[PDB]
Amino acid sequence: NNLVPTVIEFDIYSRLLKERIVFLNGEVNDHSANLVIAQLLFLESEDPDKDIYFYINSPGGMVTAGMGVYDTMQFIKPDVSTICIGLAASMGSLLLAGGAKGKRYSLPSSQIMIHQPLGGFRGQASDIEIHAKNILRIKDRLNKVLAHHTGQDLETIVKDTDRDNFMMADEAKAYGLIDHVIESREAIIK
Amino acid sequence: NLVPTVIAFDIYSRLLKERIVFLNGEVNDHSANLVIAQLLFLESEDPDKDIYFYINSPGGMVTAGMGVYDTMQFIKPDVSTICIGLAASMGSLLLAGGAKGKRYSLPSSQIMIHQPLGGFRGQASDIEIHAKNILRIKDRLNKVLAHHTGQDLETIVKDTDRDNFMMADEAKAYGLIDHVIESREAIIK
Amino acid sequence: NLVPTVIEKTAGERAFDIYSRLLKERIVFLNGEVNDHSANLVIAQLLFLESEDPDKDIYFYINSPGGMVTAGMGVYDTMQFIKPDVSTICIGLAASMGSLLLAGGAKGKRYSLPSSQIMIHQPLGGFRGQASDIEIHAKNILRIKDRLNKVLAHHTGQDLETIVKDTDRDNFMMADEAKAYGLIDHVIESRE
Amino acid sequence: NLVPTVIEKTAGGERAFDIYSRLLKERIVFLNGEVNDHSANLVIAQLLFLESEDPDKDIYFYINSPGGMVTAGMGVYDTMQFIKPDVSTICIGLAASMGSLLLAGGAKGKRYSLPSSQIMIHQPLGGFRGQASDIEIHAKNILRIKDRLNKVLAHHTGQDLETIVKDTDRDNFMMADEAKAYGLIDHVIESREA
Amino acid sequence: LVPTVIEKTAGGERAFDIYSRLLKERIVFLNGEVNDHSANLVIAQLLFLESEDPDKDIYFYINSPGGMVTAGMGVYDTMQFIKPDVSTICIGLAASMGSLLLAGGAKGKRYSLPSSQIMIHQPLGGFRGQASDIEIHAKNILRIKDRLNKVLAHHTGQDLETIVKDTDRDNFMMADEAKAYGLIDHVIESREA
Amino acid sequence: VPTVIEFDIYSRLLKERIVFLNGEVNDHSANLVIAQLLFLESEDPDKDIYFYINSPGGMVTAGMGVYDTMQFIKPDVSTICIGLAASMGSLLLAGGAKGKRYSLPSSQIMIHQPLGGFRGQASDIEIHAKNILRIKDRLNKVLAHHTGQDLETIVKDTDRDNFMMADEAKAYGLIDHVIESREA
Amino acid sequence: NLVPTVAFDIYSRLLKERIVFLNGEVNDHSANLVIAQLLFLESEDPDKDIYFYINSPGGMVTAGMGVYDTMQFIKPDVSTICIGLAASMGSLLLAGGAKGKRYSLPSSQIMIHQPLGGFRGQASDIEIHAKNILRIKDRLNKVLAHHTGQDLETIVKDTDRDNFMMADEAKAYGLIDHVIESRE
Amino acid sequence: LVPTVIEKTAGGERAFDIYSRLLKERIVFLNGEVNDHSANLVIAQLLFLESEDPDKDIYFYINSPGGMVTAGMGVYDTMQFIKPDVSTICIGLAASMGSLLLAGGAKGKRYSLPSSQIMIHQPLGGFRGQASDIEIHAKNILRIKDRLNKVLAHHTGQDLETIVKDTDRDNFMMADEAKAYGLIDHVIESREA
Amino acid sequence: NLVPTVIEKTAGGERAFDIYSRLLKERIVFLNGEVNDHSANLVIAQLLFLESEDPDKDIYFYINSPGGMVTAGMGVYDTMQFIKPDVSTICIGLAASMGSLLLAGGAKGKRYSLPSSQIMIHQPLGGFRGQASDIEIHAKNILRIKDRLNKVLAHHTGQDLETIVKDTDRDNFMMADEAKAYGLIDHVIESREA
Amino acid sequence: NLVPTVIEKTAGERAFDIYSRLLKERIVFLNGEVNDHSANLVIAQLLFLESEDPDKDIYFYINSPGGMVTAGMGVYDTMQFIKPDVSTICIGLAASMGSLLLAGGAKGKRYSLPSSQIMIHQPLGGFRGQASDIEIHAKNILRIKDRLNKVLAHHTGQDLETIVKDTDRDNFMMADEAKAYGLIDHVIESRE
Repeated sequence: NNLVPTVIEFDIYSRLLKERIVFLNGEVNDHSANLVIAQLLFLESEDPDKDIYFYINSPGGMVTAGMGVYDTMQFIKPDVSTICIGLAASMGSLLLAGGAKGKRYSLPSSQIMIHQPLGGFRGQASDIEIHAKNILRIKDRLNKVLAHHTGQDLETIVKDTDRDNFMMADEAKAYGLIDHVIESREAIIK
Repeated sequence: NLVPTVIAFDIYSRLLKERIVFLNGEVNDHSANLVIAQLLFLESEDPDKDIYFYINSPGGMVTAGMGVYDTMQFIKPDVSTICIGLAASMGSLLLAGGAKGKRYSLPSSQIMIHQPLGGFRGQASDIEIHAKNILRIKDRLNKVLAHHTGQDLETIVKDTDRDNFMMADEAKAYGLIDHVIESREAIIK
Repeated sequence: NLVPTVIEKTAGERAFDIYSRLLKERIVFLNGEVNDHSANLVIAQLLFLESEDPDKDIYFYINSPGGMVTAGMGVYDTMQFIKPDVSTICIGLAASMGSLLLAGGAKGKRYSLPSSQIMIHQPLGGFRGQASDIEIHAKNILRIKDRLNKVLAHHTGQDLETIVKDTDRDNFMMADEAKAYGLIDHVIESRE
Repeated sequence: NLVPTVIEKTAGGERAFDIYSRLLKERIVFLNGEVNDHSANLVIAQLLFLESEDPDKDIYFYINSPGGMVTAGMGVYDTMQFIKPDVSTICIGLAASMGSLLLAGGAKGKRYSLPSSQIMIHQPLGGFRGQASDIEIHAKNILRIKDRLNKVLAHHTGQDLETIVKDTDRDNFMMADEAKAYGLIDHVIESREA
Repeated sequence: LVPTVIEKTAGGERAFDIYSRLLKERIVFLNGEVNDHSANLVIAQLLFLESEDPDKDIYFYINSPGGMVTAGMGVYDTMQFIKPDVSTICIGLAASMGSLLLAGGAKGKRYSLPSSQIMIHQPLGGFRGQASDIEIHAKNILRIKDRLNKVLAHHTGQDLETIVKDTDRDNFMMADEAKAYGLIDHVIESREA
Repeated sequence: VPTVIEFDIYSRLLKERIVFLNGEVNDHSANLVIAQLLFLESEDPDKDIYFYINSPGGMVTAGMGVYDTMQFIKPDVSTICIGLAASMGSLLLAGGAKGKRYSLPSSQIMIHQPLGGFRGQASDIEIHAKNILRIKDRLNKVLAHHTGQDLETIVKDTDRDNFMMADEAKAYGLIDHVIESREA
Repeated sequence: NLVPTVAFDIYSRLLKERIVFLNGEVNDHSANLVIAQLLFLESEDPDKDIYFYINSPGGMVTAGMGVYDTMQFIKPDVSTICIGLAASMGSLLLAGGAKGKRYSLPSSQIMIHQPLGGFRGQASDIEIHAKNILRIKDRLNKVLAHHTGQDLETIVKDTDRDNFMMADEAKAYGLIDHVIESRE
Repeated sequence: LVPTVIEKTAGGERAFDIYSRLLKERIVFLNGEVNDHSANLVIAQLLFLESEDPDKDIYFYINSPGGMVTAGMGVYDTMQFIKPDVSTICIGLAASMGSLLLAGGAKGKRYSLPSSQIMIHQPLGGFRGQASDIEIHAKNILRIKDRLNKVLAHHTGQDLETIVKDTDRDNFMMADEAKAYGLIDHVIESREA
Repeated sequence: NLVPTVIEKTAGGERAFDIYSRLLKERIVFLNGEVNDHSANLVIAQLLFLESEDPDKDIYFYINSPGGMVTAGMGVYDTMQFIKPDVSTICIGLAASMGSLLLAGGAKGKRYSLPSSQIMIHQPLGGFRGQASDIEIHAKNILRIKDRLNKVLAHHTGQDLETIVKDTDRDNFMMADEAKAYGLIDHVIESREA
Repeated sequence: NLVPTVIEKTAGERAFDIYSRLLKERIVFLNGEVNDHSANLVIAQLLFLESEDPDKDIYFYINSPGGMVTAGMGVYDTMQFIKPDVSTICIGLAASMGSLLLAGGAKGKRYSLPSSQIMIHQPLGGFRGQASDIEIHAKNILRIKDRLNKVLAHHTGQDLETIVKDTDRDNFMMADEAKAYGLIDHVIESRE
């Protein structure tokens, strides 16, 4: 049943954080993004050379909040290895893709989905225009980010994200969003 | 709630016999279409007599309203317009769009002009499509007001960037109307 | 209970509701809130009655708390524009735009029944947005405020400043007090 | 193409001749339910209509009302005093607050109640929220109204003012005989034949 | 939707709603709740019928759970006031004020169809506020209760004591029971009996 | 939740390598199971983990994360159904350690095809249909692998809701054993 | 997903290393909490820098100006770091950090605009409130000009409508002093 | 979530919420609306601090739009009652009852930071019921209005007449203006000035 | 593992020591806001607790309340009279209805108000809907309560009964000095030092 | 305001809320509505206090309008089942199931404070469905009605018929009246 259980001398998430495991789970918003960031900054101050394991199951959500996690992943000293444990959709896929070169995983049955930004505004034509312009920049920037981490040319990322584009894990490996798909801990690496 | 009855006509139908049509309240598909139909009827009854289109509207839907504007231009009759309260947004465009020399207001009317309002949510590609579209609509509304007012296009853009309220006398000075009328007996005309 | 009907025998039959029937006697009512619908329906009756007879008085019975200033000011202007004198008669309340309409009736022909309540006030408004737009709408309502005070000054004979002072807060008046102020001409208790 | 008869109009504009229209021919007018701007204005229109039809024939104003808006109701009271015809009032269920005012406002000696009616008098009710300045403005105003309505009831009942004040401080329910004794009505009536 | 019937007034021709057509035979319905709207409509019909002819019987068909006491007592008092005898007929339910109206019809002319439900009870009310005002309203509802019991006693022929006891809680009666009790005079099953 | 300060009841039972999925499968309930499994792994990578299930299913992606973690980690994850295992709940029960998929006698087990829903342009409708069909295919294939049954059988047998009692779920290969008492 | 322990909760641990977050809306609650933290850090050591991490779409001006003032009042330099969004009062607080110590991550969105407000009532009172918000609009513009080095008339022009800047644009404009891609 | 701070009571060790930690330095906050909950919490802190030491200054930080007059007047009266001087500091907004609280701090020890908004007004209220009861409540709010004006006059040094005029409608002041008016004694920008 | 200090507990069971807990050490108890079963029972528990800690030391019961449920509140009143310790009462904002009853219920000579407090007395409020029988039952009951609360206020204020009845018929607001003159409190107090 | 805490100094520190602290003095409260949650929590305290000491009295303070009869009757039975005497003390209201609980305290050890209100009544219920099921639930509540009347008869000493007559409608009693009826044993005003 549903609440965080506890351990001897800590909730479970606190116990796993001790092994440098961080979870993004569910929607990306100011609350969820800030918490991952507090956690990355904290692990970095505990040991700036040890790898961090960022486990992702998210449908995405707010771009400004998520791009904070993304930026923080790149900025801090440790490598941030990503692993998709369910869904990595939208901002969630971007964060997966954004993990350290060579160190992005997915479990076999996970789902990866990539798309263009959703937004929305209501008001004067002048302000609508302001807001549309801005979303078009962010669209370009996020495609540039995916082109960098994937290996794809920009125009390929653009065409492939015009609509929701869903991928299985192997397809996600093949496309460059992740590096390995892993199935058993004892198995050999690839 | 209750429209008075006269002779067997409802009061609006009886005034329609004197070629008077009202826009009252919001512009929407219902209220626009009722004006359009009355205008087509009045033309049908006599394509040469003037039609008197009394406006008291805060505006509303642009597509609905431009149908009325076009219908006023399309029909043979001259459509005199008369502000009896408020002519804002699509309201002021319809008022300004009446026949050369035959756009009136009563003294106490408020007239307000502005740029279009809109709203879209979805993908960035579609936001771009809708934004381009409302910008075209903004520019054309502006040209429509420059035409009827005799103001420069830059001047209209600038004076519609934010809500711009005018009293009757100011709306005349600006070219939105031709005359402020206080009394039926008094001149000119 | 809803408005009844009168049958008129013709050369068959004709039906009118009571208000339609009174309109034939040149009686027009404003009852309840002033909005686009109510104001416009008064305006139509007024234009109708002018068309039927440009020279005979109209009797415009008022029981209203006021409402929307632009709608009300159409009625006020229509009242001055048309040829007939519009005599005004307060039959319960005339507050806010209701008291402006009462006051704008024809000279000498502004009436209240004895127990009516008459109230005058400055306008009410509301806007939310950018400080730029707030300023625009604040300027506007202040210009409206001034115009309505000028209307009342004109019909009452009071100095504009007196109007300003006396409408700064709600100012309730009895009929005799409204007469003394110049908001109406006569308090009437009985038809003879 | 004669006008259809119905028991009751669904809408004000309906081109049909209803029971109320039928009885308005007999100079009968109803106030039924709450006094509000709608109900009060309908009474007024019908009273002015009846007066135009015949200024020297009685009008029968049948009242079943819990009261409501004092300004709306005082337009009815006023109109009843202003028109030439006598306005007889009859309570047929409830005459409370502005309802009882209207009933006691009838023509001298022509104020009636059916035997089982409830008549209640009281002081006015109001409500205001805002600044203290404005609260004082509204309180002063309701006090003048209270006093004016008390003077009206004193006038028509023959009670002196200080009795009306005392007896309206709280809701005061009266049976028909009591209302007659108090001077709110003139006659309690049980059948047409007596 | 209410059906229409067209009659040749000669004239030539007038439409009636089905209800106005039946009004021509001096039939009047109370159907549903007693409230200011329903009560007044009935009282208007009664006054109208009396103006049409003050001596002919009126047939007042009742199917009502009751409702407001002041509204319904207007109806009761108008029944007694007008010249015509008001026959009452229960055609489904006559409960609370409904049953008071049924029982107040003209002596010897109170009917029910055989399957109707007649129920009598004490009044319901309620009030909130100061203790002083609670008292005023309580005293008033006790006066109402007593007057209604006295009316039922008068029309049933029961003692006031018996009415009081039998109305303390909801008391449901079949038509034949109501007749025995004095709330109606006949149960009728068929027009030609 | 019964409560000593310095364990709750679940914490104590976690100390016996007992984990629960109780109620709907969603991002919250799936993730907490994943966290517990990974913790249990770090504490002893050979001792069995007892995964009690009582669930109508829920979000596929969340649950298929739990499925995958169950396969990935060292120790055997034994599954025990303790009331209901429907939809994603039966998938998780059927995914337990071979030889170690259990049910109490009275449980209900249900398998079906995936539910979803979508609103939008035809193009997007097509995209989403195309994807749920792949997911359908993939879950049938998982059921097929874990029960021994032919893909074909699974496809016919999950077309509409298929309810099984414990004995039927064993016979079908969604569980390995029905257990009634401790002493067996 | 709730706040992990490390005994502290993770924010409290970061507070001990002189790190403060404003995350989400500025209102009385969130602003006061920042004020309390700043006062506490100053008390602990009045000479050490404080690191104020911001991700906010702004909110209540008066609550926000309390934070601004406190940042200027206390002895420590308050370095500001935008870590997702800094809009309206957000950008004001970012821009109000210590000279030379205002940062953003590379992908942050920074947005400046005039104040939002509103009022309903008597004309006299609409006027009072309108004049009030015009003072607040002028004060904020003066504050932005002071910290950015722009002329007041430039600030006024550029905040008439929402003005979204990328982190490099924000730096050239003077709302921050550095964009930091990496180090610690 | 409220951050925690751990201090070595020696002891050995106790956790404080950030607010209880600042309470150790005799700092107390009113943040948001004045209501029974917020007022009472403040009054508890004040009484607590006075028990800890009756001579040391207390630092009462205010960021409030006001709210209930009875609740806030408890706070005011407790400020004046207790032995310690209650320094007041405006840290965003002090409106309505907020500004009364700010102005009632110890003489010479009322502060604002430079960007705060101080607003003074007359009381708000409302009531519905009988005319008699409307009168009672009106008289009572006029007494309240007068007493609050007299308090502001006392602490500002303004005439009662001036207070009355300047509170008739919302009156917004910048910090430096409030100081000039007598509602605070100093505007402070920096700790070391 | 010492107990954390907070300003205020988020929940009843929170293992933290708050400002109210701190002051309860000093024998201070608050009634803040509405009198209901929750708030009244908390006062009672704290009074019984304080009495168990020391039956011969004063308790300081600080009151800011608009009143509320009379039965809940009369349990507080009773408990205050039943326990051995003197219960001093202090008004710190509002003492209205059951709130003023509790304040005037304090120990002889130990009833206080801060200077700006509002004290209001009135008659009880109730409400019932149902059969006339049951309405009469509830009305009779509220009348007995009205009379009992009037006798309590007579006792503690020294006013005779007929004065309490007269002065509570409608809401009666009193400033602190007035409440002291009326005998609802003993002392108005402006600062600790006087 | 929420329940405060007491710190107990140990050999470090321990925290109790006030109710936990009073439970140590064998005081249990029923406050507000009787439902599954409230009744059960009383039952647990009662079983707890028996386990701590099977021989020392418990003090069960009652301020309740009643509520759910099945939940309440668990508390009543638990009261009789356990070894300790459960003394009952009415501290505001004891109505309906609240008055049953008060009345079921141990012989001689049923108390009210002087201003308490005690009310007794027949049960309330409600069902909608088929006439068959209506009948089943009507039979049931009548059997419940009878059982509760028998409980009150037993603890009061009144004849069952008197209980029946006196609960047919709500019957409000003052403390002295409740004592005279046998619903409690003593009205207490002061501890000595």
